[PDB]
Amino acid sequence: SQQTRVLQEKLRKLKEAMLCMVCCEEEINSTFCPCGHTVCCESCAAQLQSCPVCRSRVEHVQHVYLPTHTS
Amino acid sequence: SQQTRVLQEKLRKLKEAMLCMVCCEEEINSTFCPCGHTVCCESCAAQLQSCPVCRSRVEHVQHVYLPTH
Ligand SMILES: [Zn+2]
Ligand SMILES: [Zn+2]
Ligand SMILES: [Zn+2]
Ligand SMILES: [Zn+2]
Repeated sequence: SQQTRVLQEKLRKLKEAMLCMVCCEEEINSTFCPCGHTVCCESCAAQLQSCPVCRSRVEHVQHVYLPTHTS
Repeated sequence: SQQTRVLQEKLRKLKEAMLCMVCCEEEINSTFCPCGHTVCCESCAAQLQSCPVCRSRVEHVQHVYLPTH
């Protein structure tokens, strides 16, 4: 039904919000510290000097284990 | 259809996986450091001296800003 299409779209959008903002291919699993923005996979987060969201200096990257992880 | 019920269940399970594993009421927004388990809201994470997943000592809690919030 049309209701099925609406639910498919909500699911797709939620799952797309879980992917890296830089490569769009791998799941987000890394946090820039101390700002806390958690928007990148480990590879893309590794060479950034400043946060791509708020421009704060990245002192270090903290790996995150999220219950939503499926890759 | 039956597919509408199947999609409703998938959406419910994904939304539940984004909720605090302790209180089941608020969104996950906190990481236990240094282990990295990110399974609690800020109120439950403030009250735990040990990680509820791996039992490692919590040295500090890091707030996380997730695009899904
Ligand atoms: Zn990436
Ligand atoms: Zn930031
Ligand atoms: Zn909680
Ligand atoms: Zn842990």
